[PDB]
Amino acid sequence: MNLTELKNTPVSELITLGENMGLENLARMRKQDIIFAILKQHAKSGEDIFGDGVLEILQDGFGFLRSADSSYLAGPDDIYVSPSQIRRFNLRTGDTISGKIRPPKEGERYFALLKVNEVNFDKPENARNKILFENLTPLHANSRLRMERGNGSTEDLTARVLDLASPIGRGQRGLIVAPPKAGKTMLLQNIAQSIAYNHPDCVLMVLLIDERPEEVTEMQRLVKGEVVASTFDEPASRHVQVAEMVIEKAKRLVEHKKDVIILLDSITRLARAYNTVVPASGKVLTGGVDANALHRPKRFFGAARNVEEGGSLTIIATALIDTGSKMDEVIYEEFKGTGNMELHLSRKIAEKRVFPAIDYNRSGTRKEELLTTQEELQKMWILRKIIHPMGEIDAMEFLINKLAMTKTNDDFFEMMK
Amino acid sequence: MNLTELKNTPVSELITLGENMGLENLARMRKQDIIFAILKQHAKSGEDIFGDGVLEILQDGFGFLRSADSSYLAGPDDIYVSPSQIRRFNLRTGDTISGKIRPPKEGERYFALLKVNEVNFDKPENARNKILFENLTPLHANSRLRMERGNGSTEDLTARVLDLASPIGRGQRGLIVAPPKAGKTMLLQNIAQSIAYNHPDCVLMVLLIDERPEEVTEMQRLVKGEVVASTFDEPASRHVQVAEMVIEKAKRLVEHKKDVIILLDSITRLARAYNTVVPASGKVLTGGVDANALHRPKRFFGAARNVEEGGSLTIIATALIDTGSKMDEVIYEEFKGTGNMELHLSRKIAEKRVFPAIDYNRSGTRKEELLTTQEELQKMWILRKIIHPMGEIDAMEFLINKLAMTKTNDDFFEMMK
RNA sequence: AUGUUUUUU
Ligand SMILES: Nc1ncnc2c1ncn2[C@@H]1O[C@H](COP(=O)(O)OP(=O)(O)O)[C@@H](O)[C@H]1O
Ligand SMILES: Nc1ncnc2c1ncn2[C@@H]1O[C@H](COP(=O)(O)OP(=O)(O)O)[C@@H](O)[C@H]1O
Ligand code: BEF
Ligand code: BEF
Ligand SMILES: [Mg+2]
Ligand SMILES: [Mg+2]
Repeated sequence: MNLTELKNTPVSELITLGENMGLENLARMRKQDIIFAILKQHAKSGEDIFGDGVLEILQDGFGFLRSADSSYLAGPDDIYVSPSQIRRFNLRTGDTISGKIRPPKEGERYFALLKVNEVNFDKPENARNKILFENLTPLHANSRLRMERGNGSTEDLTARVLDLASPIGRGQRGLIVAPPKAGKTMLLQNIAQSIAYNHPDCVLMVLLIDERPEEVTEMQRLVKGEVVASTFDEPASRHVQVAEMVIEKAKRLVEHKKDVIILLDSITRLARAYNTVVPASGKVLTGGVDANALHRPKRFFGAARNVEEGGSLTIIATALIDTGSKMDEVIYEEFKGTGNMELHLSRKIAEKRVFPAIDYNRSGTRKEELLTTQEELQKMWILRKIIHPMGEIDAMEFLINKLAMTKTNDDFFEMMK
Repeated sequence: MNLTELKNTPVSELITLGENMGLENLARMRKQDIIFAILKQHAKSGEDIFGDGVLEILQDGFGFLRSADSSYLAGPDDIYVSPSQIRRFNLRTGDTISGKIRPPKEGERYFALLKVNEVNFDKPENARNKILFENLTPLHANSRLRMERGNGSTEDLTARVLDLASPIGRGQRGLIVAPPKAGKTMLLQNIAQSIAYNHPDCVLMVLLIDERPEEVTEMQRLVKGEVVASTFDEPASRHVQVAEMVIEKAKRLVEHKKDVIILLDSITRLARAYNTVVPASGKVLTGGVDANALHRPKRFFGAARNVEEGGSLTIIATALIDTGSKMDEVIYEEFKGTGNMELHLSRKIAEKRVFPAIDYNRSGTRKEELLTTQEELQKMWILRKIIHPMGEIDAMEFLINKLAMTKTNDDFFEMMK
């Protein structure tokens, strides 16, 4: 008796099971209400019920166990967590809790937690003694997260160009700067697919705030990982809540020496949401940005770091420029002094239908010698010195024509000499 | 005895009928008052009266049935809908209701609804069980909505250029960016005529907010569809109300697997209206735009989506640029990074009296391979690569001179090779 | 109202 197991079951089988259990007509009923009635009827027989979810401690002291399939939205099937157990096990926002639950009695509206069985997918004896995320020693990117497929596919050209322009390692904090209508969607899809193919052990999390739902359901059915999104039909409060829950879960996972990867596509939208939810202080800067509005996105971005004791946190955010709004322009570069990695995309190259439209000149990675060998770094330096004199479109055409001849970049580097 | 039937009748016949029924002199009376008196006299004999309209639920709990011929304006002949029936049939704003009505008794001012016969042009048993619009899975444009006439007319050149620049499919969410005095009116007229000619099965709705009455009555007598407009003589409150009613009706139609097409021509004017009706919060951004003013137009724009279960919602809005106001430059923009189709028009080409004055270079459609075949996409790519080096005016002249030689674009593509 | 917008290189 698990909550996620009943959530994955279809509607027809749940209706059939409820009709066999002998309850009210479930055809004219919601799936969540059907599951609730089935759990009630199964607990009336004396059997136990189990559930799971991410903890969201409220300001009063209690909390609930949000579900991932609903993008951490307030649902009727949330498991109530008393503050006594929180104080007894030192629980915090983001801790994954899995234990026995019971249906609400007369006068209650949510399931109660009796005994916790597993904390953060581990024993509670290992979670009671742990080092906080704020005390971990940061470090630079040491492990190399190669994005090249290696299967010789035609779509691998984007990953090869990305590796030649800006290699990505564990704990990297980069930025994907690109004007609208440049190809950010396809680039993010390719990055997510390459991460899921090359490094399936890492925890991939794609955050899409204030996006077109069709794109949400497309990304959810395309990438092999977790997708937490919030369409534009929701207020900025839900955006802030989702961002906080995601970053808290990422911190709790990193605290257990896990490799978390966050592919953010709405850093600008997140900053707009934070500027909308912040109370007015009577002081407005140039472009309509509050003085204390960028602090929360600043911390959300800076949360990414590489841990020496174990694990890492990678955050790749895509910033929006040339959107016609001065607020986004002020945000983007305020954040430019940030992202230890900038991958610029050119609109002029995208208009020529030359995919990918990557600005190789302005791209780059700091401390790239820690992720590449000596000969590889020398070859990349020679390639950059050869590409720099040529124009952007000409350099992109040259790179595409030279990478189409071979499958691996090593052969291209060997033929360049 | 139908309301719309009496509304379509002329004034002279209604006056004659009222004089034959033996009532007060109807020559010095309004047509609506004449219809009201005729309905009263016909109901005094014991016969039944029927009406219809779009439901507009008020904040208190009751509602009225607005009429389409009055642009959903508050009229004396609105049918009152009690909240009891709303609670009994789960009615919402936008549901088309058609049932028996009765004249108001002593102390009443509006017609009452006794029994509902048809809901959303369908049986109530099919409307009681339905999936909300917020739960439908979005998708990209799959079905091709070809705009080419095919009759070899001289006006078909605009549709041919539009198809070669940006093909339109079901569920598309585009933008027509053009400075003033460019030819937006003729272009919108041609688009509406091509939609009514090629795809007469789709529900066409043209929304004109804050425009001149002459243009309104011109569009109403030119296109073959529904025209809901609101001239500048009305406050922004009526603009917001009309936009809400139109989008709610569109959502209710899409919920019944219908293909709705909305040709918006005032996205900038709608954003200005929303910025005017929003209460001041003491925080003004660059250009005079409120922080929470663009949220409602953002949702109105993002409502457009393609449904996998059935139906679609297409919204083609025309944004205004270079109007001398910085608010529109932020308002029209901020919207640039939202849609997935931009059809730019050049003022320099319009000054040369070269119609249509379309910027073929900056135009385009994302995921265009889902609406065109392989050979068609290759021919469009070759045409774009040939047109790109030439200047805007030169490319437009070349395209016009090459399309004037033949009737179909297939012959042009075959002759280009 | 100052900042924002005006405003840019
Ligand atoms: N690698 C690519 N190959 C082919 N087309 C692409 C590629 N990247 C982008 N595009 C085209 O650009 C359009 C928009 O790209 P997108 O990633 O949505 O840009 P952004 O996210 O910056 O708005 C897509 O619909 C696609 O047709
Ligand atoms: N396809 C066309 N053919 C001929 N003249 C046109 C065409 N499109 C626009 N025009 C001219 O431009 C004028 C204004 O066009 P309009 O569509 O009103 O531009 P906008 O809507 O951008 O203000 C029209 O009065 C018309 O004379
Ligand atoms: F319009 Be893109 F997604 F920035
Ligand atoms: F003056 Be146009 F209608 F934009
Ligand atoms: Mg995008
Ligand atoms: Mg116009």
